[PDB]
This record gives sequence, structure tokens and C-alpha cells, in this order.
Amino acid sequence: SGFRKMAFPSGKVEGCMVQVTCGTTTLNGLWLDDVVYCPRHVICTSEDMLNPNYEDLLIRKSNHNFLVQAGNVQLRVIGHSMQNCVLKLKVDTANPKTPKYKFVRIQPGQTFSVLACYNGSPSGVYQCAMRPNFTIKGSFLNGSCGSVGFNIDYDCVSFCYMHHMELPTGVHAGTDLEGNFYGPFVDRQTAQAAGTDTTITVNVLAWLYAAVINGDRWFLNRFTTTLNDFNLVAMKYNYEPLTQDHVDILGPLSAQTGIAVLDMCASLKELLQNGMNGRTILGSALLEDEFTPFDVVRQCSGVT
Amino acid sequence: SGFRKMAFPSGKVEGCMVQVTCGTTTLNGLWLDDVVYCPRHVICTSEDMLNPNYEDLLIRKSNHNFLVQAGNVQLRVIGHSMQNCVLKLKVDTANPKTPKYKFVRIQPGQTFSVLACYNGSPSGVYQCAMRPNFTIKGSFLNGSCGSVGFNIDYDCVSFCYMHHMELPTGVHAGTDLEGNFYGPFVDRQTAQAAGTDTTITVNVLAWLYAAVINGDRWFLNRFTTTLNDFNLVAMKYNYEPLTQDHVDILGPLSAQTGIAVLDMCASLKELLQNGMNGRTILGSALLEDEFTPFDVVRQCSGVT
Ligand SMILES: Cc1ccncc1NC(=O)Cc1cccc(F)c1
Ligand SMILES: Cc1ccncc1NC(=O)Cc1cccc(F)c1
Repeated sequence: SGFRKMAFPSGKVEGCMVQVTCGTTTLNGLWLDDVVYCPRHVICTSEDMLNPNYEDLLIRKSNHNFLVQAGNVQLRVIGHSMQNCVLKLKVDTANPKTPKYKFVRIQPGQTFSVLACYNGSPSGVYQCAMRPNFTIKGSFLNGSCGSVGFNIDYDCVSFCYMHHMELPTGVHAGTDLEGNFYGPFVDRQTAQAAGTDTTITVNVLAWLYAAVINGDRWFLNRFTTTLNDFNLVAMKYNYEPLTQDHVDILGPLSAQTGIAVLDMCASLKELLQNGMNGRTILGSALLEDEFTPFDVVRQCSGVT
Repeated sequence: SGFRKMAFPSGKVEGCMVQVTCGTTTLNGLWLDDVVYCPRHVICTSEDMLNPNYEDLLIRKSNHNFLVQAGNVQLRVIGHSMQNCVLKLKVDTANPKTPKYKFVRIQPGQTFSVLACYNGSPSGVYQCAMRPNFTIKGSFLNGSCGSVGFNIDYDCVSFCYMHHMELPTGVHAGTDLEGNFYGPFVDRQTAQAAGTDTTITVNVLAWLYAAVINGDRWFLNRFTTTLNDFNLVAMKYNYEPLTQDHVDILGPLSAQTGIAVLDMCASLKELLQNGMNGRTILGSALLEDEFTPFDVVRQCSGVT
């Protein structure tokens, strides 16, 4: 009973957080095995951020310039390399708390947990969706760079995000763990356009199924629609077009509740055209798109 | 930039979760030092839950009947005692992962993180407010009993909640770590009334300050009010009456933003009387009351 914006337990990730300092800039690093991963802008001063030549900036740095502290113990840096927008600092000690892990590049619309950190210390954890425009609407302040996003499948942590930058609009941009930015962003102090964003249709449908499972059913109606008809409504309301791939992943929720996907689409169509009329769904007065069909199944079945 | 429903990092609590089985009932326990705490209803069968005599039920149990498993290792139970609605199983081994901790009884309106668990394994973490009526609107299924609520101040975990029961309305009831229920609830399979709930006024005001800090300011107006006038509006809209104690704890947010508490009360009054007019505040289309003034200061300053 109940449905919450649940994050993964952050324990396995907390054991990997370190503080990385280079010159006068300090941020977070991720220590996995004998490598520490962090945003490459740790090598920059504020003046460098205007138009940085990272290759030239990194050349002025040696292993001893990167100070890596795991809690209260100092790591010895024996190598450094830049891969895309991340630095990889080889250390002489493998992290004893390294969980089983993978580096994954998630798709837009997928969700993950963020462990916000400052000075290598965890401050909090929250669940995010990677927006269709490849930004995240996180909660990050100066010093949070290097904080990571992740998912967990039983004992394996799949790291998918490393925080790098705050856009002038207050939304967030970052990379996968190979240092490739999600979206068009560059790690430079320049105003950068995020694409037009859209609402993640398949996620709103999954959340409507979660609402029905938990008893919030007032929005169910006597109607049905087609993918074509629904997509005309999705276009008008800036929702992602629904595809058969999306219908396919909603199958488990359709089977559990007995509500055909296109019937739920008709409820969503009516909610888009008429609003909530002052009512709520799962404690929300808007259509929530930060739960994937997998998240709904996982939470509604109590997967650990 | 940004403001999220952030939970504490759950790592220190994950290290304390164990599975407790007695007869054919399995639930979660909390292993701190050499004691395992769990809901006393682990000793009941479904038939016992109708009208249980816990004292008589516990008398039929011996130390060897309580099976406590921490991950994959078995704990040896050398004592058992019932304290209010919790069982305390003395074990022969102190939990090596015991963090610095305290047991606290929180007040209604205060917030905390829940680490939802099943079979002793963590499934997810979310931030909750203890409702003014002493229920929590959690996300819990069968097997989640024994999952705990907590806050963290630097290195100290203050445990404040242990999950026990789901009311017929789908809201949740539990105890402090001494086994005293929050609210009027009893651990019995009987329909039980939760009091009339109210919105946590001081928290909505704190969240309005968080919105102003992050740039959502459309709701600020040219008006002011008094505690008496605001409280007439709070009464009409089922909000908690605001006191000078509440105004006092909003002081840091009033000082940071330069918006006097009674001026923010006038914005809240107008929002109550006119609604959001289809607009949002911090990604919400309703007035959020699950962030305390302390949570707002902590998140807006990045406290670890
Ligand atoms: C101040 C802040 C707040 C939240 N998240 C991140 C930040 N910090 C930055 O964006 C620094 C920065 C500037 C320009 C490029 C870059 F890659 C990184
Ligand atoms: C089924 C479920 C779902 C979520 N949270 C909890 C539960 N389980 C219960 O309430 C069991 C129960 C019954 C009667 C009394 C009691 F103290 C405990």
C-alpha cells in the first residue's frame, strides 16, 4: 500500500565516494577498484572555466597534484588520464568497499538515484529521471560535481551519471562514467541551450497503473483510444509519442490490473484535455513522469 | 539549484538490517550492538492477529525459536524480551557495522527517511513526514514490517520509527524504537481510526522559502497578514495553527531571503484561497508539507 518516489539504498555507493582536490578546486570522486573517477574540471581555476583547454591544463599537473582523500585516509596517485570529460586517477590501493558494478549509458526517460555529495561526503539521496532533453532536474550546489547517478540490480551497481554542471536555467548536466556528456553540453562556463523537453509518456502511463494498483481510480473512464489518436493528443500537450515498444513494456502492468494499455491511454488523454479538476493521484496534482514501468513493477512487488 | 524530496544516505542503516523468523512469520529486524529489535507480531500466526495475547504468545517461544540472519550469517539468540510492541533479541555478537546511534521519539510534523526492507534486504529509501495524526504515508507491502525510519546528524543515526502495520485505508502505523506506537494504534487485525489529519503549516512555509531560494517566486504578493488572521484561513483549510514557535524556526529562512514570516504567510493565505491557477512550485501542483525548516536549510546549504 502506498507509492513513493523511492531511491535505491545508497550504501554501496557511499563506500565509493572520495574527495579530490587539485590546486584550489575540490570536488567528489568515485573510487572503484584502483581507479578514482572525477569531473575533469577539478584541474581548472574559475578563470580557466571560461574557455578551458583541458589537454593543456592537464599537462601542467602531475600525480602528486591530485589529492584524493577517502574519509580521513589519503590515497596515493600513481597515474592520471583524461577520458572525454572525466579524469581517471590510478591509485595504489583497490577500494575494499568496491561493490560489483558496471558503467552504463542510460537512455532518456530512464530513472536513477543520485547520491548528492560535498567534499567526498554523502548529503542525501533522491530519485531522478534523465529528461528527454538529457538534462536532470536535480538538487545540486557548488561542490556537488562528481556526485553519481546509479541503479542497482540485486548486488550490482550500474553507474550511469556523474554530475558536472549547472546550466543558467538551474537544471543539471553530466556525463556517463566514460566522461561522455548526456546531451549537447560542454564543460565550459558558457550559456548552453538544453533542447525542448517533453513529458515521458510511458512513465506517466506506468504511474497511472501504479495509482490503480494502490486504489486511486477516479480517472478511469468508459473510453478507449488508438496509438494514432493518442499521439495527436501527445503532440498537442508536449508528450513523447507512444510506440508499440512502450506498449510492450507496459504489458506486465496491463496484465496485473486487467486494464488494456490503450484504455489507460484514453484515461491519460482525458486527463490531458481536462486536467485533474482539483483532484490528486498518488498525492500529486500533476501527471508524474519519473517512474518507469520497471520501477512500478519493482516497487509494487517489493524487489530487493 | 533545484530542490528535491531528499532522503538521508541509507548506508549506516543498511548495515543494521537483519531478517527475523519465528515459526512461519518472517520480517525485518534492526541489529545494533548485541541486540536485534523487531515488531513483536513476528511471534503471531495470521489467526493470532485477530486478538493477540502477546504475553501468552511469547511464553510459548524460546531463544532458539527466533532465527536471525544477517545477510547469509546466522546470529545466536541468547535472550529475548518484549518492550511495549517490540521484541529485543539479545545476540552473542555485536554488529560490527553498528553506527553511532540514538533512539528518538519524533514529534508529529517532523520528517525522516525510511529504508524499506523485505526479508532483511533493503529495497529502497524515501523521505516521509510523520503526519499530525501519527500515521505515515509510506510505501510498504507484506514483509516490510521492521523497516525503520531515521535521521542522521553527521555520524549519528537517530532511529525514530519502526514499521508495524497497514491500516485498512492504506496508510501506515508504527512505533518508536522502545515499541511505543505513534498515535492510538494497537498491533491487532482490527479496523482502527486514524485522527483527522491536517497540513503541516510550518513545513509548507519552509517549502515556500525553498521555492523563493530556487527562483520560483510567482506566488509572492504585495500583502501581509497577522498570526490571528492567517490562523482563521488555516482553520478553514485544515492547516495546523501557526504559533510563534513555528515563526521562530522559520527565522533563518526569513533572514536568508529577506521575506518576513508574516509576509510569506500572506502568500500562503492567497495560495489557499485562490489555488495555484494551473501553475507549479518546485515541480509540484500542490502545497508540499514534507520538508521541515531544518530540511530546507540543510538542503539549501549542502550539509553532509
Ligand atoms: C555551481 C554548481 C551548482 C550545481 N551543480 C554544479 C555547479 N558547478 C558548476 O556548474 C561548475 C562548472 C562550470 C562550468 C562548466 C562546468 F563543467 C562546471
Ligand atoms: C500487509 C502489510 C502491508 C504494509 N505494511 C504492513 C503490512 N502488514 C501488517 O499490517 C500486518 C499486521 C496486521 C495487524 C496488526 C499488525 F501490527 C500488523
